[PDB]
Amino acid sequence: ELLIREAEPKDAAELVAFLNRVSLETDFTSLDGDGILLTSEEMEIFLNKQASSDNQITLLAFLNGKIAGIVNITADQRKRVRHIGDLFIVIGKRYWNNGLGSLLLEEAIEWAQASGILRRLQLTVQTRNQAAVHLYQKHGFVIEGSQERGAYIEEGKFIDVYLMGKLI
Amino acid sequence: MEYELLIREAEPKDAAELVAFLNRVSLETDFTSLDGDGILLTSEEMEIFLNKQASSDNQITLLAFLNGKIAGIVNITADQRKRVRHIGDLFIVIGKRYWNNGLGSLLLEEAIEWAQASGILRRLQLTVQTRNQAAVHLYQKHGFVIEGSQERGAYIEEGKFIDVYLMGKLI
Ligand SMILES: CC(=O)SCCNC(=O)CCNC(=O)[C@H](O)C(C)(C)COP(=O)(O)OP(=O)(O)OC[C@H]1O[C@@H](n2cnc3c(N)ncnc32)[C@H](O)[C@@H]1OP(=O)(O)O
Ligand SMILES: CC(=O)SCCNC(=O)CCNC(=O)[C@H](O)C(C)(C)COP(=O)(O)OP(=O)(O)OC[C@H]1O[C@@H](n2cnc3c(N)ncnc32)[C@H](O)[C@@H]1OP(=O)(O)O
Repeated sequence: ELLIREAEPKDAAELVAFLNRVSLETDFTSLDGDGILLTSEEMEIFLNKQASSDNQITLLAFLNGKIAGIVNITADQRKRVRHIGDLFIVIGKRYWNNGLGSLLLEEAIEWAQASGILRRLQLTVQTRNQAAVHLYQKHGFVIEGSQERGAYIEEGKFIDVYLMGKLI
Repeated sequence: MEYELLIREAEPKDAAELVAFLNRVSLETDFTSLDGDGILLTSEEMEIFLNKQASSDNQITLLAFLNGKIAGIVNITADQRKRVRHIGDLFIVIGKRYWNNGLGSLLLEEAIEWAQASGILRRLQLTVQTRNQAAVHLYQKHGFVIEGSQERGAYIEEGKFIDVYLMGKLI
């Protein structure tokens, strides 16, 4: 049983818990053992901001009533760049490779298309993170550049990232 | 041929003049995310930003005063998580009136030297509109290479999307 819907402030405590869990599952994102470093009350503030924002959104995936994944679009408000959404997605490791990430990413893209503001979606992905690269390409993201020392892992060493975007 | 030059780290006391300068340059070009709305920060809010930059070991704001007035700024910004703590996002702007006299280069080099000495930053980066060739040139001169380009990186002229270069330097 799977529901995908937009985050509500009542999800804050459980979202913080989810993000601290996934922070310990991999080193593919900026999240590390220090976790999300946000209180449930800070996260409420965040989720309210996202919900009222015309060019930003947090969508949550629930598996039998518990959050199993999140996709985030954030965006700057200045007119130069307000049409650009920066994407972030993470799925609980035990649920990988069952299509949740594609489901969530497709919902995000649909929302972004409907927004009327967002005309570009983008992100940075570690080149070694081939699952992410493949998923993003599958949904029409292209590799737009590659950057040396785009990330630091394992207490020394530096690794490369790709930049990826999709026009909408 | 006569002038007075000071280059130094910004202090909270500079807040009002720095707000004034950033509002000035935001009206001179549409080459950066600055626009006619201006910097959108009061002198009081800038004073906070400026305390943080001075108090942070992987960030900095450097000012150039020409004849006692701010003529240019270089800004290094950075996240604090260890995944990305070594990456400084660079921003430079010079008053149009003072372009092509070497001021941009002096500031860029000072910023690079600080970044090198910090012991934390191992990469500098920015994005630059592909049409902003003065900027593309200035950065190449100081060892930045083009790592990519992004369609719709910027929106101008109420309806025109344009491309940006991703540019980077290892330090
Ligand atoms: C800024 C950001 O978005 S953060 C970067 C992305 N997030 C992360 O890296 C966090 C950790 N990882 C995750 O949360 C997940 O593994 C995600 C988000 C990458 C993928 O979530 P999932 O729900 O597993 O995705 P889903 O099942 O829809 O699809 C995975 C696809 O990758 C493929 N895949 C899995 N592992 C690999 C691999 N090592 N190499 C290539 N492809 C792979 C699968 O075959 C599948 O493709 P298909 O549908 O064509 O078969
Ligand atoms: C993220 C960011 O940094 S923002 C992007 C940069 N900032 C901006 O676009 C804001 C508006 N522009 C400016 O502030 C300035 O014009 C800057 C910062 C780009 C340059 O600063 P200046 O003080 O003019 O730089 P400086 O005089 O040291 O060097 C200018 C160089 O570009 C050259 N130049 C000037 N116009 C052009 C052009 N159209 N095409 C190519 N080169 C040019 C000059 O010849 C000189 O190069 P050289 O010394 O090798 O001959």
